Amino acid sequence: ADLKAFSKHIYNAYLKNFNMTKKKARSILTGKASHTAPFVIHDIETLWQAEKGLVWKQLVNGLPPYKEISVHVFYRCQCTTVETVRELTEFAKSIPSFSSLFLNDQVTLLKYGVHEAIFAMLASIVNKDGLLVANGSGFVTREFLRSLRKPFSDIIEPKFEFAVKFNALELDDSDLALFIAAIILCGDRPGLMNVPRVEAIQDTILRALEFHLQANHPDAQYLFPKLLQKMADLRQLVTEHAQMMQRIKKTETETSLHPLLQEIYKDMY
Ligand SMILES: CC#CC[C@@H](C)[C@H](O)/C=C/[C@@H]1[C@H]2C/C(=C/CCCC(=O)O)C[C@H]2C[C@H]1O
Repeated sequence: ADLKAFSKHIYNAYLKNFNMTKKKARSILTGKASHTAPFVIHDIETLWQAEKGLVWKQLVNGLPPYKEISVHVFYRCQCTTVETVRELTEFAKSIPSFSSLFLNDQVTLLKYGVHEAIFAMLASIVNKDGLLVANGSGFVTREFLRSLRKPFSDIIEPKFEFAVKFNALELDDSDLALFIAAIILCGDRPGLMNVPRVEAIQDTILRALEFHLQANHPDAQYLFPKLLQKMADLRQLVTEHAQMMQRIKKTETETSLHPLLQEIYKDMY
């Protein structure tokens, strides 16, 4: 009922939009669902294998042209992000009263929120040693990712470090549903036209989040305040990311940038 039912509705919408969940992820990582472990991408050879059947099963990968391993992997990174971006924008449709905002504000919230939510959800498919890809059929090593040349390794690490530490909060999927909603309904995004409307919606989300957290984690006293502090850390993450992506565009001109991502980075901060 009410906050309880609100929390549940957002959760259901989450389940409907993201097919890889933390639950699934952990089930694979610990070896529970598995029998056969994920194929591991940890170098150039294995990355090649993974794309020809074991992880990605397409004859022609559909990626832009690349002349080196670092750029190739970065194209994979962009593909994942775009995937999650699409799911986020569809998930936002189930956020009560979101779709009724000015179109320009819907755009603004998502332009400035998807990366924060993606970075929060990243912890879900991560451990300290690497991360799941392609609905858990693949597993890419942290090590492999750190071996890419700058600026590509540099762009990846901070997110990796935030993801691993974020896991210390022990959130589950029904917690994450509300958290990502609260992320998207942020009132301080540059260029919002009707801040009070956006903030009233976020308020309803924040109320249910505090509600759900205490219901779902009775023993974790300061979970709510801790989660809210993560919002600031996510902001700093994306703020740095925008500078990194601007530098990619200026000093890695041979690196193709997905047009949806370009649209996001455009005039971003
Ligand atoms: C091979 C391989 C691999 C591992 C990846 C495919 C893994 O599947 C991707 C994980 C990426 C991380 C690395 C990032 C790079 C930023 C560039 C794009 C953006 O603007 O997001 C951002 C993180 C978000 C997540 O989608």
